[PDB]
Amino acid sequence: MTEKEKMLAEKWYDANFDQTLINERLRAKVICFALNHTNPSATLKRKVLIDALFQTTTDNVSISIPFDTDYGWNVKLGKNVYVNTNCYFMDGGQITIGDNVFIGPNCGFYTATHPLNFHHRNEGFEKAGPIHIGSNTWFGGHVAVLPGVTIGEGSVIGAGSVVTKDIPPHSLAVGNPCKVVRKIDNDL
Amino acid sequence: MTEKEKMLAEKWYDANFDQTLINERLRAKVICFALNHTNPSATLKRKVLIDALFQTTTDNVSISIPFDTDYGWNVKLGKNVYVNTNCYFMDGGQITIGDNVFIGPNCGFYTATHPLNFHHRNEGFEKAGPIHIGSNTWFGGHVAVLPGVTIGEGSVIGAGSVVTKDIPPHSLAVGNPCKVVRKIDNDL
Amino acid sequence: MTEKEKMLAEKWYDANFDQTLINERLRAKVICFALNHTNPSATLKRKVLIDALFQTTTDNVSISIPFDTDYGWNVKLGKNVYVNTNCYFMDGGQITIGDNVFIGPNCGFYTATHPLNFHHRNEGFEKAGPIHIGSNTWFGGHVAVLPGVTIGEGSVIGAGSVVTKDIPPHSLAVGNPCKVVRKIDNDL
Amino acid sequence: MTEKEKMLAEKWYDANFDQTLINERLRAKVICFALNHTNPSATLKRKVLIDALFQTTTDNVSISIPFDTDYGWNVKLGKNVYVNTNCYFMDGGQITIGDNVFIGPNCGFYTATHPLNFHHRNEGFEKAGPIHIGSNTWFGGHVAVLPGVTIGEGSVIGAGSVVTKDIPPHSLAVGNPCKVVRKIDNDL
Amino acid sequence: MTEKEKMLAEKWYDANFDQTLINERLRAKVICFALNHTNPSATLKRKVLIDALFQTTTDNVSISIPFDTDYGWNVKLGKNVYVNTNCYFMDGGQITIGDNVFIGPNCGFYTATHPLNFHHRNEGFEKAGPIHIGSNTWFGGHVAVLPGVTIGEGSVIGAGSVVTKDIPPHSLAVGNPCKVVRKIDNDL
Amino acid sequence: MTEKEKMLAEKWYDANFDQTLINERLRAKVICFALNHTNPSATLKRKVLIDALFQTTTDNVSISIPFDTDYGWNVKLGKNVYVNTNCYFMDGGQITIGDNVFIGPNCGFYTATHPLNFHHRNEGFEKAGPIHIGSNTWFGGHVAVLPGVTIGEGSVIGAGSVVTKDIPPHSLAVGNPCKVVRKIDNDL
Amino acid sequence: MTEKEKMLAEKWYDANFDQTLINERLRAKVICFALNHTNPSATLKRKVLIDALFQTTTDNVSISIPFDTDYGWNVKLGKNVYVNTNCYFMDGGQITIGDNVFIGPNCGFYTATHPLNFHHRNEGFEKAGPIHIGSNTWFGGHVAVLPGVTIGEGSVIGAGSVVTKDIPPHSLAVGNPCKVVRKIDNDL
Amino acid sequence: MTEKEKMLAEKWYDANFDQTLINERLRAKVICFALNHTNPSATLKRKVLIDALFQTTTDNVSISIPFDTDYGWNVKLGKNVYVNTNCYFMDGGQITIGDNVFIGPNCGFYTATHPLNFHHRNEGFEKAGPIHIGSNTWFGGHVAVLPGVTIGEGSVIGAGSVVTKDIPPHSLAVGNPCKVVRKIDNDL
Amino acid sequence: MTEKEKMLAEKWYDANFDQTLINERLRAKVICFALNHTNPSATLKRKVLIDALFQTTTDNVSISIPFDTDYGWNVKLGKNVYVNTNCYFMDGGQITIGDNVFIGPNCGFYTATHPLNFHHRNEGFEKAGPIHIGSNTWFGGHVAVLPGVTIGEGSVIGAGSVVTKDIPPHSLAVGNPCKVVRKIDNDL
Amino acid sequence: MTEKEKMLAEKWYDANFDQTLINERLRAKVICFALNHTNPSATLKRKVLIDALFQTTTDNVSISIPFDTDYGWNVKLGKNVYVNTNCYFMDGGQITIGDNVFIGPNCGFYTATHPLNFHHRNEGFEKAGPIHIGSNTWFGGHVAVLPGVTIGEGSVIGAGSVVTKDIPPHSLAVGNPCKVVRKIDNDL
Repeated sequence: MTEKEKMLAEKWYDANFDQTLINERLRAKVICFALNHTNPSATLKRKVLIDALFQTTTDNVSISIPFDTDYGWNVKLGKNVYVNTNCYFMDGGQITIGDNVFIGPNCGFYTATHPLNFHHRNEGFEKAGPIHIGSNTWFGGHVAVLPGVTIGEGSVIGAGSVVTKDIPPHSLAVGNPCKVVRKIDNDL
Repeated sequence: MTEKEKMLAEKWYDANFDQTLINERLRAKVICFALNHTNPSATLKRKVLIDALFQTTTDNVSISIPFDTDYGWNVKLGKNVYVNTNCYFMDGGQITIGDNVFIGPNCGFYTATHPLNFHHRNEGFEKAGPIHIGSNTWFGGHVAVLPGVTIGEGSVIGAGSVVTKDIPPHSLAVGNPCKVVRKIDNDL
Repeated sequence: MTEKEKMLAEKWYDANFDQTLINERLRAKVICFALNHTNPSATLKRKVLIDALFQTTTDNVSISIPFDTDYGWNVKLGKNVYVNTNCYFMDGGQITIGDNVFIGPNCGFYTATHPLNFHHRNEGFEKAGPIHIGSNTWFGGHVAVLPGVTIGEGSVIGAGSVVTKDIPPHSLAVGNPCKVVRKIDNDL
Repeated sequence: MTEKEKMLAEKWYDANFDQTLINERLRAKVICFALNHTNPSATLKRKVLIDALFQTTTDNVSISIPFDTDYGWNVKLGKNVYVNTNCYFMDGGQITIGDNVFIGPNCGFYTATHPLNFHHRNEGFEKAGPIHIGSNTWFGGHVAVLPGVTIGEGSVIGAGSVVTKDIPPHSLAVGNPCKVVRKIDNDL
Repeated sequence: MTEKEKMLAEKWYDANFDQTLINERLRAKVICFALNHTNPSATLKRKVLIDALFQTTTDNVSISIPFDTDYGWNVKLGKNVYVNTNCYFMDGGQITIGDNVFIGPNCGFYTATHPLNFHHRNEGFEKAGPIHIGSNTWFGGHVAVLPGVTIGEGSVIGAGSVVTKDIPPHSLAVGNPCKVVRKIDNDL
Repeated sequence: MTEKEKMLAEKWYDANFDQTLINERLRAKVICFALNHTNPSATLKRKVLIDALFQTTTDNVSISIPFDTDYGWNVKLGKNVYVNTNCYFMDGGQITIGDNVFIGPNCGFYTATHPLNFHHRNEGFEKAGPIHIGSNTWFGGHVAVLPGVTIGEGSVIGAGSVVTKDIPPHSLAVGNPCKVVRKIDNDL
Repeated sequence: MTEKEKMLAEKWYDANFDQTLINERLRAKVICFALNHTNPSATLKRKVLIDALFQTTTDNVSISIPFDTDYGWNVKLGKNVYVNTNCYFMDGGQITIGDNVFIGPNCGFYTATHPLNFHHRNEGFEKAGPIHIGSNTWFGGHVAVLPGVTIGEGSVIGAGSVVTKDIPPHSLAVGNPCKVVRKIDNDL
Repeated sequence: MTEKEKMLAEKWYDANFDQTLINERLRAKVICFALNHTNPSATLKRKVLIDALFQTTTDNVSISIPFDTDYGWNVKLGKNVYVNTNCYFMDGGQITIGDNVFIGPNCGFYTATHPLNFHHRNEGFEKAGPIHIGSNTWFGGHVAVLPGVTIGEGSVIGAGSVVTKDIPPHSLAVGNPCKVVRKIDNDL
Repeated sequence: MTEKEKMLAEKWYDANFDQTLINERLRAKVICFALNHTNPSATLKRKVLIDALFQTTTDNVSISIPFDTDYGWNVKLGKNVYVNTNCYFMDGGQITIGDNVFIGPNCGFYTATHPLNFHHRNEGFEKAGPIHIGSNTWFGGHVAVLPGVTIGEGSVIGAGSVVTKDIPPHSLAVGNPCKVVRKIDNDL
Repeated sequence: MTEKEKMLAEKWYDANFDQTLINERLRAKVICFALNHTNPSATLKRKVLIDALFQTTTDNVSISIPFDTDYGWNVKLGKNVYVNTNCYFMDGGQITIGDNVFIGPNCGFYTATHPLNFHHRNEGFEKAGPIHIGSNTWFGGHVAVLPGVTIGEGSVIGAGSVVTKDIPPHSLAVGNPCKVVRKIDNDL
């Protein structure tokens, strides 16, 4: 297996020293750099860059600059996704985002796990844990989501939350560590 | 009422789809973009841009780049306001800042409330809750202040705090959620 | 004593109004600005800028843009130091980082203490508390480290932690405030 | 009193050598320079610059480049003010312009008086005489308005006029020196 | 009729709010802007721009920058037309210029008439009065020519003149208002 | 004699078609163009350009952009000469300016005479008439000075004046044509 | 149905006046423009642009500039596709290209059919006929392929051919109109 | 006669060495160069350039870049003329194009005839043969039209055709050499 | 033998994967790119680039942009060679061009032969067949010349020709495939 | 004979006023200027420029910027020629350099002789004396080589030498004037 294949299979992979992965990360860094230095009124250029980054034709995916991602193509997006300033989608592990998702400023979605043992970590090994973001969700600013976490559809994450564990659908959750407060009635 | 009028009246308003508001947000994004890409040694240009952003003649308002705001004109500033790197003044709801205020890096002042119900939220409705920052205050880095919050004059907010409720004057407060530790003696 | 000398001696110093310090901070801001606006594929230019910022010849110190520091020369680095996006090394107080250190995105290492009393603080006085980062350490994203803090070699700091007190070697620690969870076995 | 204060009080002030005034004039010159070198199709940038120059949020204030002003913030504007090419608002003395005002090309509104005695003039002293421009007015091209002059609402100033004395409302006036020709019936 | 058609027919037209006219004025402003920011030694580029502005292949039409016109295509030029610095051909009403014409600096040829009644004027109505400039003419600097004026072939207009009425051929005329002084003998 | 020699001798010369003169006019146009497109805060560059234009080391000659001159080297300047926006020193005929001279905006100093007879004028002949500006003088805006005119030391010229004839020293003069009003007492 | 849907269904569609299609064509024109003005040694940037144009992650798709396409996303590419200078993939109708395909310079793949009747054509209607290019094919320079044409795998098209009808697999074909010459033995 | 006059009279002319013609060709090359290097989304600039090239105010003349012409002013265009990529209008001999004309990519309209005898050809002589393109016509890609050719109104020219002889109205014609296939019924 | 040596010896060579050849092709692509993006009025720069491309000091070799070649140094040119727009000299096999040669627009001179068998072709093998162009020749636009072809001195190739076989001297030849029509009398 | 021919024949030639020579010197100055202002890490561009300057395909000719030459094409180079900073090859007279030659910084190779008599020299006459540099040579910094000088293969020239006379092979030579010290044994 290639290191990319191990990454996409939730296996330990040489994230730091594999050349194809370094190249793919460089591609995404370059696109982000371009995007982050494109005047917000250059609507067309921004759209092009976003589409190039995610390698898809986006439908109302609004990215407020700056933005960062590791691969870009490993971020699966729905329609009507609003990303506020300075978010980071660390997508070694696939980041799946549904439709109608509001992401606050300074949010970080982290899929990388390093070994706790420094000997293994120093060799550059990582293990990617996918993040699933349900449709119809809202994240306050300053939220961090850890590897392997699922946030259920219709849920609300309060500002400053550190989401270490799965959040059920239609739930209001806040804190460090993030804990469910109550359920939300999502009906007329 | 226009959507701007509803915003400034603490009423639900169509933040996402109203054209005048979109235009005003674009104006501020452009100014921020210019400022954020102006060499720190270009003192004059920076001063001009800051003044243009806040639509006022500032008196020792130091902004360490990058900086973000939604409207700019809805940030009311005193003299001697020191803003460290990567702050965001989300000012749908007026953000009032007193004199002699120290704002640490990565601070977010959020005035936007979204509906909890995804149906209403998906339509783009928001409600703005003003933030009042007293004079003679100090915020550590990584602080988030939520909508409608008042931080009393002479108070100190510890790094990483998530300010969900009002903080009385001359108080030291820290945590997520931010809680008063003790009162400060602000005398010679 | 000059204000620089007082700063480097853990004494109260006029951080805000001393001209040499203002000049040194401006030097570092300019270098950061250059670096932050250098295309990630311009490997050589980036290396040059990093070396200029830290006033040393770095050995595998990887800085993911953007980056900020106050002085740069007061950041002492080991080899194999990986700094992810949007970190800030507020280095009035020396920041010492060992070898083989992984720093997550949105981390802030803050060495500045301001007086609690607004009268003294408003005059611009600060006191610098050095930060010591042991070799073989890993910081998750969104971590804030406060002045005077030591993080022991071989330790792991969880995402979102606010490190207010010293962390012993070979320890896993998380939270706001950051507390030791368990010890790590760092052996084959 | 500062020299700015003397200027704004219709007193003799050191216009030429006072540093704050020199700085404020430089600010305005820089903004004008930017504006004058902004492509007319860059609608947004132009709007921003105009607003920055006058330190207000303009409402249909159209400025045909080039434009000049001394301070900018001392020009008080109504809505629907149309300024044709190469006008100069010399605003040491406040220039107040009403709503629905048409200003022809090559117009100069001069508020500065110098001493007649060269000894006093050579020292740089000036005295500012405000200009009041009523709403619903029209100026032909090549008009000069002298310090302290009031032009009444609903009035028309013919091309080439040199307005040395006050013009009553609803008047047609022309010449060097500018003299009333007749009254205008401003009714349906 | 379109507003352009009314303009070209000497009828009242909505000069200020008609989109085609706004677009044509913008076209000309852009060309002027380009021309005005083209180095005088870039002979070829200047020639191209002038030709584009007037929508004709000029024959020794020398334009000393800066220059302004409203439409450009409504300026009909002969050969050997020398235009000195900062002239404005306000050409809503056709401006016809003969061969061998010397135009001094700061000259304005104004074809726009506004209503005297502010109610009508505020709606943006104008009426265009063509200007006819005979061949073999010379204008001193600072001359303003009003709407509908004809200046006869072989005539000389003194600096500072305000030409309110028709000037017969082979005449020397000066003043505000411009009056014939004497006839010129234009023979060997 | 060369055409330059005839120009400097008050003789008829081929101003329009002589190559050396065309080249010298082009040199000055280029310098003016550079100056006019130099940011006002670029103090050093501006000083250099002004000095290059006038081919002298100026002493407090302040030029407010834009500025124009035909040759530049034929403008003889004293110290402390303040030139406001959009002036033109048409210097075929030497323009001599004393010390402590205030020149208002939109002033034109014209030394060129053309033949009245179009046959001679069309051939490009001109005759240069020097302008002498005494020390300790003040010109309002919109002033035109004609060829061969002398304005006496200590004199004041009102805005909009068209100076066709010599003005004695210590005189206040205004109008079109410019006429002496009274004498000025220039004593303590 | 939208006009895009009609296009992709081989139905008559308003190619010329539909806004979404105009926008998609503009997107592709912009990307091509960028690519065509990117230095050939900027390997990374070129790769990014190509991928953005075709909305896929290409595998050894080499594009020799200049290049043109109408939509880009309607070009389906295999691996190892070599496109020489100045090709045009007019892709209203899907253009499917296999693996190991050599495309000579100045080739045009045209999928658009216009009505023969000028009345219908003038309204902007078109009908898209897909082009299928088999794997292991080679096109000489100056080849035009018409709408709806299939070129079989392993086939060779001679320079200058005008391919009006389907070409069977493993065939050598040349001419205007393109006709099969012989079959190719594609074995060791 | 000038060489331009001989060109426009269908006479042999010194196309290669005449300076006025070289200059006119250079003018057009420069405009084409500008146009060809203008971003397709710069609608206004493109319109300006096209109009400058053809020395007319175009009505829905769409030029897909790149484009080339020899003189530009010798291309007479109707309204609604659609020119696809990389066309060349070699217009020594007038090229007249009607209304509602569709021109495919890579088309060349050649009006230049060279002498067959190399001695005469080497001297640079050419003879221009006008091309007439009827209204309501459609050209496929890769078409070449030779000097003196007339293509009748309502006709369709197949891709790759080499039009050596006149094509009657309402005709479908294809081939090298281009021959009529059938007549087109251009009725409802 | 190196792959370059095999290429220059008419042997099968690894055109696609040999690094020296890839580098030489990249050199030429870069020069072409520079040339193709050099303003036609930059005579000197163009001359320099052409000379650099062909690695010779050209004598009246006029290249109308754009232009392409594979190596450049393998194009041997005589004096007075006129190359119109968008030509491609695919020079793996030497392209020898005599004196006084007129090359029309969109001409392609192709020296590369690929294997017919896809297995061999897919490996990147090619065989170069030199093209010889006699002196005193003229090519119409849209001509393609195939590998190994010789076109005799004094010959004329009609527009759209596909030259598959050798053309004798002093011949008029046209068509696809190109066939001799008649001989030319090249005498006075 | 042309002046170039006289130059290349060791005859007196009008170096200063001959137009072809002035043009050739300008070509080389332009290339040097480009090279001298090309970033040293732009390996490809530098190689291209060097090759263009010397009009040859160099083999390991390393030029450390800045560099100067008069013609460039009159410098004949071997392989492995290392030129350190700020050298000048004044090549009116051919400069022949062998293989494996080390040239120190600030070296000047001067082939121009001027007449001693100022009358002849002032007319611009020069006589070119070729310089021959043997293979396997080494020049220290600050060396000047005079016209007509031959430096034998295997020789070493000490820093600061002024080489007025021929140096035999395998010799160590130093001084002003340069004199042989000893012979070098160039064997294993």
